[PDB]
Amino acid sequence: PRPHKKLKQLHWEKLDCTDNSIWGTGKAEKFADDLYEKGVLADLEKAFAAREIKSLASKEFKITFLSRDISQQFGINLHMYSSLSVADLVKKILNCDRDFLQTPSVVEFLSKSEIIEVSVNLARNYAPYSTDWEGVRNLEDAKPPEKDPNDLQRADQIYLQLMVNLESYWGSRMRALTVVTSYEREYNELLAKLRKVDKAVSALQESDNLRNVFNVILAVGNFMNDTSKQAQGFKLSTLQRLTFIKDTTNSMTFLNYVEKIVRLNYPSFNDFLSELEPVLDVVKVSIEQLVNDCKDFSQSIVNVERSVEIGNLSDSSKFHPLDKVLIKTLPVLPEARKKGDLLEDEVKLTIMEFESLMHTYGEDSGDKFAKISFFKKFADFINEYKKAQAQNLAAEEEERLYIKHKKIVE
Amino acid sequence: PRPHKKLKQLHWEKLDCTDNSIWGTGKAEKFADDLYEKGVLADLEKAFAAREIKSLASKEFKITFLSRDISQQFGINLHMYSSLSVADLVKKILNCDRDFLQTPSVVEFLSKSEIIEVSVNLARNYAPYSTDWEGVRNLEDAKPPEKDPNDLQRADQIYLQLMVNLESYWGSRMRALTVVTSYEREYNELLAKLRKVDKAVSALQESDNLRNVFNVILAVGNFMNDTSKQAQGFKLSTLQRLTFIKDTTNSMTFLNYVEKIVRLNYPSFNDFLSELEPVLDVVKVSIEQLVNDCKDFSQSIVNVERSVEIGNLSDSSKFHPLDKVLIKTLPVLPEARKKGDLLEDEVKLTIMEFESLMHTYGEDSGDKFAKISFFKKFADFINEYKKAQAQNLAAEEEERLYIKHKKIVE
Repeated sequence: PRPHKKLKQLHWEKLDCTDNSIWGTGKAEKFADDLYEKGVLADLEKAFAAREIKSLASKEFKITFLSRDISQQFGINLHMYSSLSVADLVKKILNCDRDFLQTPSVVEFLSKSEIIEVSVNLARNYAPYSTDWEGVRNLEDAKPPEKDPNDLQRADQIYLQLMVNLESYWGSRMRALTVVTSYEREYNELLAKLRKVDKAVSALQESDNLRNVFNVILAVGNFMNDTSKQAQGFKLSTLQRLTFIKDTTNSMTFLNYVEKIVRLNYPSFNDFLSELEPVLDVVKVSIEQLVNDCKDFSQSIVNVERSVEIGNLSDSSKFHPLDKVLIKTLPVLPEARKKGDLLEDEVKLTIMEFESLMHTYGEDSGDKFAKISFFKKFADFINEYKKAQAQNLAAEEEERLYIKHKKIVE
Repeated sequence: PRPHKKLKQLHWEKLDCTDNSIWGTGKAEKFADDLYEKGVLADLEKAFAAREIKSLASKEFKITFLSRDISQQFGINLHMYSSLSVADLVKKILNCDRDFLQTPSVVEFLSKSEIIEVSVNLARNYAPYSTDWEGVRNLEDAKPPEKDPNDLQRADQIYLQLMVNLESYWGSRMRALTVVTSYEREYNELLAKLRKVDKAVSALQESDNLRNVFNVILAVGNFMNDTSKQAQGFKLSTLQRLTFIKDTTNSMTFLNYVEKIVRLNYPSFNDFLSELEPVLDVVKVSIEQLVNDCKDFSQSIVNVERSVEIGNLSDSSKFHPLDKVLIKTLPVLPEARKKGDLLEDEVKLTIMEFESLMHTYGEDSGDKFAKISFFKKFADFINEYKKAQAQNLAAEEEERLYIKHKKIVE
């Protein structure tokens, strides 16, 4: 069954070929005809029909449906292109021009959720100005204007031409492009932020000075404890609590002693304060986070790949005739995935080392708590010492300028 | 080497028996003696010694080191026990008394991070009033008061007696207890919130009415489209866009037609609005979240188990003589893990069904986007109809009270 004249064409996404669904039955016909015979259908032959002449006649208006909020961001985030025309601008993006890709401010923007997310409402309004492109290989071929976007502001015109007509894959277009111009950095940033953990590990690992100080502390300890607490060693918890027991004058704490009881007798040890340098350089790094930042770095690539292979980028016809996303991603992905793995190891490696070091000091390793605070406990203690020592360097040159002065007076 | 008198005992966590660490060497001795011969050690024999008489003499003061903020929460969150004495209160918790466990307000509180987390500082201050318990089986045996907590406020006294002396395992004591009195609920809440997804699934699954309406829509569609868009079916995206094409009077949209073109000819279909009831009852449920809420429900148990087996609850001596955490958990855990699995399946099952239904309607299933919005798209459309129909029920009784009235006037 067919009408007789030009009717309003319906813009929809069909299932290319009848799949394993609710389709196939054929009731699509047992109905089509059934509605034509009963005439009802015929009604629709009317009530729905094409339009004609109306030309331009620049209303003198200009509209916008966007939050005044949004409308603002497009003029801001996209100012360096104020000089270009909407038409000549979408061209700048669709083609993925050098200056565009090298500008994060933009990519980040063209990708913000709140900018792509399109309300049922918002869509409805534009519909009359939209376009399909799905099944369109050239710009001159897409004819259906439906109305005219020039009757919209630069803002809306953009928003439409992009997050609207290409809603079919925008998010996923950008979600890739973001990576296509990033992994490199993301990698480096990540990797370096990773080197800085091994270093901090190595130090603790190979630096007997510390180990020594520890025994000295152990030694003293055993002594200072009654006939029973004959300890073979202590857990790290203890380092913080060395500044807990003060003398009798409440002037210097047990730690102060140690530091001196060390610099006075085996001053060859205090080289450790300069050896655990990195352990302080990276006590800031959330181990956990760093792990995940990577888990996600890799994951992020897996995704763009999937979308390229069987997702929203898997089908080319759907793209805007002038879109060049694939031609800018297909080549990169391997370079990326490559880094993806490279990094993946650096982790699984670094981590084990860390986990090992933990065991060495008796600290747990399966427990989350510990994993975080570990590095800290050392860094802390190191600062606890440093400070505690600068205090021992005063008392020396104090009962020095009083006993080198209680004599030149008697 | 040993001193000669009573020295200040050092509170530390030793490594029970020399392990695979930096301990064993024996330098703990090559130092101990070495410092005694050089006399230096001897010095420490002094500068550090016991105390004597000072008795009570209730200063008339009373101190607090806690943020005024914190101090507030203890009086609040713990008001129902205002009537009890600090001593008789810690007893109420350590023993895990019925009325205590059945009171979330409390458990939640005694477990807040910001309440357990103890600053280097905060610890130092209390140290003089603390206690060890590690290696203590009776309350009368723990003698070392070190000072006197009665010189502290109810607040601090609590905080000390608990998050302080039992810092060695508190968090992990509570982290369990929280579960010991929860999984039950957590389960039920979770499960029910899960039943509500299957129901919403089943409906979409077995309800031909919808399927029909869909074809009707397909039928009309094919017709309304030129000699080429011979579609076998459409993707869900389309449901929202049916309210996109309006007639010529811009009064009723393509959807309005459909609804009527349906209630007029096969009004046996509109039973679907009452059939996809649950699809609306649960369009609120974040599928993703719900999945994880469970992933975490199970995980939460794995944890308490680990901690019971080889963690901070693995060793009993470390607990306060009157603590009864294990005696209240060991028995429950299986009941829990049991639920853990039970639930675990309900999920892996429910999910597959959902994933299946998605495929049926041609919607993706690996993609995250879809998983979320799916249910919605249907629920939406259902509301799009409902509304759109109530509008068709006006135009009927409108061109009815005008043509049943344009006659009784001529």
